[PDB]
This record gives sequence, structure tokens and C-alpha cells, in this order.
Amino acid sequence: LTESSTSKFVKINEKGFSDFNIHYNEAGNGETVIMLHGGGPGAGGWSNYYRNVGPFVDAGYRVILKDSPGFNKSDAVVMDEQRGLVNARAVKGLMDALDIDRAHLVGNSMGGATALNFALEYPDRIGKLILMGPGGLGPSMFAPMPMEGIKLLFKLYAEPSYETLKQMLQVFLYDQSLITEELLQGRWEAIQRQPEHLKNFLISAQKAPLSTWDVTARLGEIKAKTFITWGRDDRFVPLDHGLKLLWNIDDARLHVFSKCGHWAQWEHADEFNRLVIDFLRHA
Amino acid sequence: TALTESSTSKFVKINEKGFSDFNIHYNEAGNGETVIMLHGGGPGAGGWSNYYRNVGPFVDAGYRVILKDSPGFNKSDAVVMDEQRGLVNARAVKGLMDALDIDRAHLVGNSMGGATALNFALEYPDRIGKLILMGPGGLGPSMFAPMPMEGIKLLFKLYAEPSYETLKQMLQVFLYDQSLITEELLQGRWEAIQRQPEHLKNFLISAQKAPLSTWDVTARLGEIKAKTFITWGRDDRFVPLDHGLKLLWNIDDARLHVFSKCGHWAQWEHADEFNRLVIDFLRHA
Amino acid sequence: LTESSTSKFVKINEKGFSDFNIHYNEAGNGETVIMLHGGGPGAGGWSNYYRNVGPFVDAGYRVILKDSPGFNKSDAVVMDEQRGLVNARAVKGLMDALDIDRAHLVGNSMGGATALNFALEYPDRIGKLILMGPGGLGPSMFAPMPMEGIKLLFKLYAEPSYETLKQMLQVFLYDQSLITEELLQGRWEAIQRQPEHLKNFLISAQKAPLSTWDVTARLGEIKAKTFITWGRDDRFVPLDHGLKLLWNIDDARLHVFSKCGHWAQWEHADEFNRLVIDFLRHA
Amino acid sequence: TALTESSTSKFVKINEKGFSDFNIHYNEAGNGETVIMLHGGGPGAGGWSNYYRNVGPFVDAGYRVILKDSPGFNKSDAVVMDEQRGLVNARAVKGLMDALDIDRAHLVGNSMGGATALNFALEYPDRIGKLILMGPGGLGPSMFAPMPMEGIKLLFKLYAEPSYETLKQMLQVFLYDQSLITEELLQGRWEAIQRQPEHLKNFLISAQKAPLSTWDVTARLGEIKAKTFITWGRDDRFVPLDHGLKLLWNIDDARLHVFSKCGHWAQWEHADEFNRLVIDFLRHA
Repeated sequence: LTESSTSKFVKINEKGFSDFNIHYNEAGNGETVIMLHGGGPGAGGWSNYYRNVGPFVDAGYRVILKDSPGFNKSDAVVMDEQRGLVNARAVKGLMDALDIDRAHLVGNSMGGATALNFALEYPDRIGKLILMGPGGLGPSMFAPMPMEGIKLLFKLYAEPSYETLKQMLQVFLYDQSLITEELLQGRWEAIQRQPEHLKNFLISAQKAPLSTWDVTARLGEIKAKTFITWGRDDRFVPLDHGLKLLWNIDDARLHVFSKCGHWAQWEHADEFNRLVIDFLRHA
Repeated sequence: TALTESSTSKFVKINEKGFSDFNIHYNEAGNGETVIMLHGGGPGAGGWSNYYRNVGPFVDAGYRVILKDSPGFNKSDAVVMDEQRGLVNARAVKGLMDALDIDRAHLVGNSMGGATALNFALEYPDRIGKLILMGPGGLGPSMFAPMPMEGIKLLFKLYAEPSYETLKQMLQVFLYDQSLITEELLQGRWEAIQRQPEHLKNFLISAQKAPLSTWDVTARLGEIKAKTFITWGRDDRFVPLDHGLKLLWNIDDARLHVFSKCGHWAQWEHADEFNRLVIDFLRHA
Repeated sequence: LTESSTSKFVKINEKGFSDFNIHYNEAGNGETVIMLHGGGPGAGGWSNYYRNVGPFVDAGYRVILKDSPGFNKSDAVVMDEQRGLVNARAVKGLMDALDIDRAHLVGNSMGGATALNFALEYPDRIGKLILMGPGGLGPSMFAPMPMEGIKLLFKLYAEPSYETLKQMLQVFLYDQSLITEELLQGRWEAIQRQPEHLKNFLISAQKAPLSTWDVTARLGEIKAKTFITWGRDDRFVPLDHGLKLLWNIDDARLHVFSKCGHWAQWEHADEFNRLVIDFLRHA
Repeated sequence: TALTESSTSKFVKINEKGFSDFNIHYNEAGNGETVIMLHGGGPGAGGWSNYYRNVGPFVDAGYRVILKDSPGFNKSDAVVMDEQRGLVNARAVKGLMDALDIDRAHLVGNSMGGATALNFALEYPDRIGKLILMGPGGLGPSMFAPMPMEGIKLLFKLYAEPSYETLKQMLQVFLYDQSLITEELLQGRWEAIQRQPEHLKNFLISAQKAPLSTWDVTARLGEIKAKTFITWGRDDRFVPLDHGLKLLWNIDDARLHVFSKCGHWAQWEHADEFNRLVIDFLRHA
């Protein structure tokens, strides 16, 4: 199982959304789990969830790694509203076009920002809500912000290089000698091959200061069943936010992996797969 | 054999470190990889009472399950302790393993039993498999919660003035959803208090000799090599939630799981999630 | 200096506010500091700030311990909106009638809920903002709620007795053998002499679940200069909230007394007087 | 005499515990009740550099102010330490008091100096007056912040590869408002690095012998009887804010003050508030 190889594109037409194409990787048959990737230079469905797609499939799942608008092999965009809203409107839209009643959502960081927005707007279109170190949520009660990884992320968006990209990924892992070439090079290329995307993301953050993403006062509204996951060592979104989530989502559980950076799903792939499949199978 | 409190009920004498032909009450079913479950420290606590919603599912998953009554609780022998209970309780757990020919056991510990499970991994690293913690005590001050917490000290009020009403108040504070309480649980804790009044009095004497602060093993948590699963009820009014980060940060190989809408007793109030999550951890972590 | 003795009443006429009288204690000349008391059975300006009034005056201040509506020797009321709003509308109204341009506000708990509401609505009518263990602010990230003291407070509102009142005050102090007769009996009497107030407060909490008080999403708006104080051992409002405050008020400082219950101003009167007078004189 | 870095500049030999005719650089003005100020642990730190915005106001308030250069920083003697620096630095503070006939001193400690101030109150309870802490290190893991924090380890990068640019990056991370930085502060830290290159190398050697974890005195905080004033910058990217609750909870008589919009250096970035608040505390607490 690979990329190319699960490679699938699809034109979508929701809200303010004339013929816009989304690339995404897909596989298996079943109940539908969509995986939403993080917000940083050269992030896709496949780079973010390439360690998870197989196990989740080997488990009776129809899995779609989504390329959210303005990312990897999707179609470039500039937004005037928070990418959480927009991005989600895009989801409600890949569903409709692939004709899909309900999905399970797994959302990393910006992904998690999306997944939450989707649950807010499209309450009847979502199965179970899995949040992994999700972005947006206001200030930490303990971390100075911008956090180290946000500062590295904007560094990378503004002046992209390979040296600065490694710098970034090392901050992204607890154990940084886990960095592989597959990971490094994959991202290095959605960067090379989609330069328009770096430029467009900053402009959008110009229109939409990342403080505009804050769903907090509206968290009381989420009816979906939520699993909040976090790496103990997240240098990118703060830990205490899993608690913010925990106390504000009617039906939530928190799990925190130790010795794990921002990406629980890649760095703690095994436990992550297990915990989530299991949550999906039985919660 | 059908699995009931009496059908599982057993006794063994232990002879570890100053225990000498000291009688341990426990409840045992299943066969194979051993899981010993260690109960909390309130009046009338016992293995069966803390863990009767967990024992069947753990046995059915292929474990041999031991619900041990610590020294000075329930049907075990009485004792006035002049040392911290977590360490004393951990010698007793070793003593029971020795007597029963058990080389290594996974530990599930609630509160005083989480304290006890921590000391056991510190003192006998070679006798432990996995370590499961469920709002353990023995962990010092909280960075947020004024102490003694509410639960604590309904606990102490109940030890000094045992009454049926204070017992109900205490148990309710253990729960997020107070209506889940049953008259039978209550009556079970109440019989255990009434039929062993000496344990309450010996508890208070023991605590004078060795206040709760002497149970704090924070400075040694870095020695724990057991793979660790810490669990907390979000709504625990007995031991503070930030202690689950304390463990998460201070033990080498830990992970933490918080259940929402859950008092102190996650294994009882969320038995089903708890059983499923801890069984998986045992099998695959 | 005493009660009676600073005793002053005054009819007020703001928003939905036909001739309503407020009792309040007053003294000295100067810049105006209004002190707003907490939300529990038999709480006034004088019982709450009787340890502070003298020092603050001895320091060149015109001090007014305000009886917020539906409390002590004021006029009973039932509210359909959060007492923070309402209570503040009352402030904007005692000012106008005593003809007062600007005030310094010190607000304990419900007081603090008020003081904050006043800063939100009447941004040009307030000097410096002193918050002491202020109420309302959403859920804690660490304390189970209702907190112990809230549960005792509602206990006392619903079935008032002297036994339950002592129970309550002991939870209110870190060191509870500091309880005096002046304190005990003062409260025991706004209880006896204002039974209508117990009844009316519950009804209001009926219309206005204390979760309606949450100013949080609007904290970015406060332009006043704020001093957040808390007792380390507050069993009534959570500690972590001084951090919520700290991170969301443009100009804030946090101070936390140790070995101190909910009432820093009474239990740590000396340091409290000093810290606040000093903040008032020089921040 | 006018109060300038050189007009205050002095040396004394100390002979405490294995220090023997070891030369301490310090900056001193004023007379009376003594306040000793203990600087942090980054490359090029010294008493004057950490505290030149505080010394005039403390002297003017009626204190005798001592800005001490710890062993192996700035103009003090060089040293490779095989023990934790906080304890070693605290013996040196005692040695300087002894040599100077000072019976008791109030301590203000920043970071490594907060660590140093803690050890000093533990080891010599009778030689301390009040204890003022300003984001002290020596306090173990954080319950929220991944470690090493950002600041830490620009600190270590700068110790191993001293450069003017990494120095600027480091100092900026110390600040909430990065533009408050001055070329003269920078140039002062840079001269101190260049003129005593051995201190950086001896620092890294010392830390190999005694990692930062050996500086953690959390288990003994309960012995501190000094009346304590802990202060933190909200925005400290060098030592974690939750450690200010750790102290607040674990020291008998403490209070905590957090300045908003403030990096690690509250005494510099909020000098004025800091000076006023710490002076009052000294006078009236």
C-alpha cells in the first residue's frame, strides 16, 4: 500500500466554493474515517497519517487522508476567515461529492481545528470526534505563545529551506533521531512543488490572525463523542489545552503519551492506532 | 465454579520483613498472568468492594486476578503501623506473592493501593510486570487543590466518627454522578466498618505515627522502570488531578488517561471503559 | 471608626432601575475606592471589608463599602440576568447619584464579577481594577465544580442555620481558629434580618445559573489596570482562574497569598492593605 | 561617591568548605541591612549585568546592596565544579559573608542564583533574613513545559558555540518585549563571554559532572523558614511558571507575584515594579 497508489482527486462545491479540487489518499471499505492534517509547511493527509492508514484499514475501515484546501496536491486558496471554518466547509464538501452520510474525524492540530469546526456546523454529519493536539484554542495558562514550534512554523513559511525544515521537525519529535528520509523528503517536496501555498498561507494568517480560530465559548455545543490525545512533550500546541477540551466537551476523554512530541500519530503510531481503533470500535 | 465474592474468597499467611504468620484475606479467580488489585484507604474498603466490577472481565480476558485486602482492612489481620502504609502494604504484597509462588504480578492500585503499588515497583522492581495507577495517593501537595481535599477529609471524619450518614456523604463525594450509588454498596462498606471497628481505630493511631506526608515517594519516581498506565477521574474530589501529570512527567515510561464525568473511582464509576482500556494496555503496551 | 457610624443610604436610578435604595458605609476624602462584597449568605460591604476600610482611609482615600442589591441593608430584588451585569448597573448608579466621575474598584468574588462587568460596560467610569478571588469565570481546569464552598454556600442559602454558617466560614479561612465573634455574629444577623434575601438569591440563580456569569470571551476588552489577588487555599473559587485573568487582561499582575482562604482581604488584611494601597498609589 | 559599575567594584577571598583563597568579585553600595543579589547562569552573566537596574533604588531605600559574581562567572575566580552549583554557589555566599563580617543577609536570587539562594536558606538558616526568588532553577520537571525549555537551551548552545548572534537570540528569548534590548547590554554580555572564555568551557565540564537534575532541592523545601517572596515573569521561556506554584505550595511562608508581559528577567524587564514590590516586602512583610 502506497503513494502514488491510493492517490485520488475530486472537485467540490460547498458554501462559497466553485469548482475546487481536493487530492486525498483512500483505501478500504467500511465506516468512514477522515484524517485532517496539521497546518505547517508541506503537510498533507499522507505525510501526517502514513503510519496509521494501514492499521486502520487492516481493521475494517474506509480511510481517507484529506488534503485540506491550499495544501499539498490540492488547489491553492487565500482565506479571509479562520482556516478551521473554511477547511471544514471543505469537508462537508468532499463528503457530499463522494456521497458520504457520516464520517469519523481524526484531526491533527489545524486538522483538529477543522474537525471541531465541522462538529459545530455539521453536527449531524459527524460520527466520533478524535482530536490530536488540535490548534487554535486561545492562550495557554502556562505556555508563553507563540510557542517554539509555531515560531519555527512561521519561520519556515516565510523563508523556506531544507535546513530550517529539519530544525522544525526535530522540534516536532520528542526523540529526534527517529527522523527518517521518507518523512523529511516528502515534506521537502510539497514545499518545492507548491510554493504558492507558503505565500498564500501567510496572507491568510494576515487576514485571519491565528487568534481568530478560538472555538472555546462554543465548545459547550459539541454533541459528538470525543477522544483528546496529546504528546506530553508538545512544543507546538499546549498540553493544558487537552484539559480545556476535557472540561468543555460534554463527552470527552483525555489521553497523553509520554516521550512524544506534537505528532502522537506518527511518533506513537502503535499505541495511537490501538487507542483510536479501539475508541472507534467500542466507545 | 461460579464467580462470587465467597466462591473466590481466600486466606494466606505472610512472613516478609516483620510480618510473621500474618493473615491476608484476598479474592481470587482465573489463571495465568497475574494481576493484583490494591484497594483504597477509606473506612470499610476491601478488594471485593473496590473491584467487584472489574474482576469478572479481567478473568475473562485470560488473567489470574487477585483482589487483596491490605493489612488492617476488611478481613485481613489488624495492625497498628508505625511506618508509612504504602511501604508496609507493599511488603505485604510481596509476602503474599512469595507464599503463593507468584514470581511477577501486574499491579492495579487505587489511592492507598496506588501508593502501595508505587512502593512495590520501587522496592521490588524484579517482581513487578506492568503498573496501573488509579488516582494514587502518596504524592505530596497539589499545585491547585487546597488540602486536605474534601474526600480526605470526610474520610478522616468517618474514621473518627463512624456513622452510616457520614459514610453515604463520603461515598457520594467519590462520585461524579451521585445517584449511581446503591444501598448494597453502602451496606457493604457499613458492614465492613461495623464488623471490624478496630481497623478504624488502628488506622487513626497509625496515621498519628506516620502522617500522609510520610507516604510521598515523589523523589524516587525516577527509579520506576515498569511500563505505567496512570488513570484519573476528571472530577476526583479525593486526590488531585495534577498529580496525574506529576506521574506522567516523573516516571520514565508512563501514559495518562482521564475519564470525564468521573469521580475518584474510575474503575467503578467507569468500570466498562476502565476494564477495556486497562485490559488492552496489559495485552499490547 | 464604626458601624453604625459610617452608615449611609441612597436611592438610585439606572437602566431598569426605578427608585431603589442602597445602603453602604463611607469615610475619608480623596480618590474614590469602591469595595464590592462576595455573593454568600449575609455578606455586606462592612462584614467583607471591615479590616481594610481604616487603613485605606488612613492613607488618603475616600472609601465606600457597597451593599450590592438584594444584600444586607439594601433593597431586595430578584434578577433574570447574571448578578454581575445587574450589580454593576447598580454601581454606575450609586456613582451618578453621589455624583462621582471615576472610581477605583475592589471586588471580592461576586464583587469581582461585578467589578469586571463594570469595566466592560462603563470603561470610562473606572480607575484601577482590583480583583480578589472573583466569581463566575467558567470551569476550572483542575477543580471539580461546584467547589466545596459553593456547595456550602447554596446549602446555607436553602437552609440557613448558625451551625451551617460556622461550617461555612471555617471552609472560608485557611486558619479557622481566626474566626472571631464580630465576624460570625455580623453575618448571622444580615441573615436573620434579611430572610427575603436568601429566598430571592436562589430564585435569581434559578433564572441565572452561575454559569451565566462567564465574562471570559470578552476579557480581551478590559482596558483598566488590574491587580488579581487570590488566597493559595481558596476552597470557593479556583486558583487557576487568577491565571485565566492574568493571560486575558491586557494589563494585569497576579499576587497569591499562602495560608489564606477565599478572603485574602480579611485573612491577610495587613499585606492586602499594603499591596493594594501601594498598587493604587504607584502602578 | 557616585554609584557606577567601577566605583562599586570589589574583591574578596573566601575560605569556606574547600574554597581556599578563592577570589570573589562583587559590586557594593549603601550601608545597613544587607541584600545580596545572585545572578543567573547564562554565558556572560555577572552581578552588575543582572542587577544594574535594581542596585540604585535598593541603596536609596536604605539597604547595603551586594551584587555578587558567583564562582566561575564574570570576574570571580574560575572553577570546574564536581557538585551541584546551587550548593557550591551557596557555600561561596557564606564564605563572602564570613570574610566581610556580615551576620545575616537578605537574598535575591535569579535562576542559578535562585537555586543558590534556596540552598543557602537550607544550609545556613541562621545566616538568612528574607528570601526573594525570581524564577529560580533547581526545581525539577515542569507539569506543563517540555524541557529543556527554549531559553535553556539557547543557553547551552551559547556555552558550547559562543557567538554574538546566538547571544542576541538567547537574550531576546529572555524578553517579552524583544525590542527593549540594547546594544550595550548585548556588548556587555559579549565582552564577558570573550574576556573569560574559560568560564564557558568550565561550565560545560561542570554540568557533565553534575547535571541540572542534581540541582533539584524540591524534597527539602519544607525546611525553609525564611519568609519568602517568589516572583515570575508570565512569559518566562527559560524556567517554567508552574514552578512558582511549586514554591508557593512547598515553602511554609511564601507569596507569589507574577508580572504580565514579562520574560524571565522581571528585575530588568519590569525593574521598576520589581524594585518597588521587593523593597516593600523587605520593609513590611
